[PDB]
Parts: sequence; C-alpha cells; structure tokens
Amino acid sequence: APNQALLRILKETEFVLGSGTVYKGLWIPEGEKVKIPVAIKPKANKEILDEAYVMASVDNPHVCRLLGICLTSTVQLITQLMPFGCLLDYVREHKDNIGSQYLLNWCVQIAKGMYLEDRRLVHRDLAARNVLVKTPQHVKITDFGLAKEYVPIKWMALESILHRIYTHQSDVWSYGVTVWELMTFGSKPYDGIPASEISSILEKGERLPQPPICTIDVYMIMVKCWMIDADSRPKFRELIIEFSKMARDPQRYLVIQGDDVVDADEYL
Ligand SMILES: *CCC(=O)Nc1cc(Nc2nccc(-c3cnc4c(C)cccn34)n2)c(OC)cc1N(C)CCN(C)C
Repeated sequence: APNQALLRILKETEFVLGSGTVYKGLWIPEGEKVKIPVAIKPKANKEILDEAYVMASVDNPHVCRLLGICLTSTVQLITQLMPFGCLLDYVREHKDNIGSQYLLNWCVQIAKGMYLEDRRLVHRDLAARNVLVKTPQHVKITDFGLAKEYVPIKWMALESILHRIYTHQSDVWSYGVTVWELMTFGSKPYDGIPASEISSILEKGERLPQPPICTIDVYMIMVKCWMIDADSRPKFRELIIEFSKMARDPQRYLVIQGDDVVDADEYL
C-alpha cells in the first residue's frame, strides 16, 4: 500500500529540555491565531529523517504525533510537547503517589499504541524511557530511531540478542520489561549485571523478579511476555483485554500502600 502520509516543512521563524539538544517551545503558524506547545529536537541527518519518516506515517492517540521538520543547519524534529516527561522519570519522581488505577491504565494505553503492529511496524526500543506523559491519564509511545521478521540488551528478547531477529512478538518481550519498570516504580532491570551476561542468564531460565506490589495475576502476564517461544507470548490485542479487566478492579491486582494555546491533539 502506498504511504500517502504528508511531511510538513515548517518555517524556522514560527518557533532547553535535554542534551543532541531537545528544546521546549511554541509553534505559531502564520495567520491562524494558534500557539502549539512543541518539542524541538551526514549520518546524523540520515537517521533523523528516517525517524521523521516513521512518525509522519503513524496517527494514534497512544503514539507520539509528528508536527513537522525544519530544514536548517541540522534537521530539527518538531513533535508534540509532553509536559510531564518520560514515564521512567515520572514513576521515580512520584512513587509515593502512583495508584494502581494509573499503573494498570498505563499498561492498557501502551498496549493500545503497540496500532504499530497494525501498521506492520516493529519498534525495537520499547522502554519506560520511551513512553511520554501528556497528562497523568494519557501516555504515548515515542522514540522511533530504531523502528523498522527483521541496542538495549536488557529490554530485548532472547532471539534478538542471539540472532538479531526482531518481530512484533519481540516487542512483546520489551513490553513485559517496560511493565516491570512501572511496577517496580522505575527500578533498573538486572541492576548490576553487565549486559554481556544477560544472554547466558535468559538461557538458563532466569527472569526479572516479581515486583512487591504485583499479584501473581499481573506477574504471570509479564512471565508470559518472556517465553522462549515467541509465538507463545501474548499478543498486544490480548494484553489490552487482560489489563482492561484488571483496571476495572485495580486494588484486586496491585497491592500498594496508601492506594490562544492549543494542544497538538486539537490542531488537526
Ligand atoms: C526520560 C526523559 C524525558 O523524557 N524528559 C522530559 C521530557 C519532556 N517532554 C518531551 N516532549 C516531547 C519530546 C521529548 C523528547 C524527545 N526526545 C527527548 C530526549 C532525547 C530528551 C528529553 C526529552 N525528549 N520530551 C519534558 O517536558 C517538560 C521534560 C522532560 N524532563 C526534562 C524531565 C527529565 N528531567 C527530570 C531530567
């Protein structure tokens, strides 16, 4: 099928978060009285254009939307500003305030976004750092610098480490690790263990431990994402169904103590 997506080129005259350098700013298209909060981000240019290609070809409420590119000294990525940052730093900074409702709803939304399978698109870098927070009730998947059967070792499936094979089911493995990051409130997977030994550990049968707040119901879903047989791992459509049921009774599945500005989503 022909990819009829539109690549919008933005004037520099129409415009620091992290350090390349990603900046926070406002996009003001000429004429229309609208201010849009945005994030402004030969080998370097070739890869950011590949990333712009992917983001321009996706359109889903749980996938970061591309607004356009600006052709200056270096090509700039202009995307929607997610004011609450990445989900990894968010759960670390707000441990003592994340309830079971938010955790289970985030798992639903991330599984919904991983739409990417409908687009026949493999992310190859799903992680808590690559999930941005528009609002505490709305997260989106980002970072398509590795998007493409067809590197962060501690998030990859065993077949990806041994044979460099990436499928939608290898993304399911990374989804399981990402859920583990949220349920541990931002712990580092295999903390201390060097990356070179991850291949030997997964082969012996060892996995990430059961997070303290996780009932066996939730931890069983993560274990199923970490099976050797990729086709035995659950599908993203099934993970949507499972986490949705649990989100209707969150305290039964997570045990936690004490439980003219226009946004880009409205500039269509
Ligand atoms: C895990 C880090 C992080 O996401 N920090 C962050 C993100 C904000 N929002 C936002 N919106 C759109 C695009 C980005 C973005 C895209 N690529 C990057 C990189 C490589 C680094 C940082 C942001 N990127 N981000 C945001 O908006 C307020 C703030 C932050 N922080 C600065 C919080 C992290 N801080 C505690 C270090």
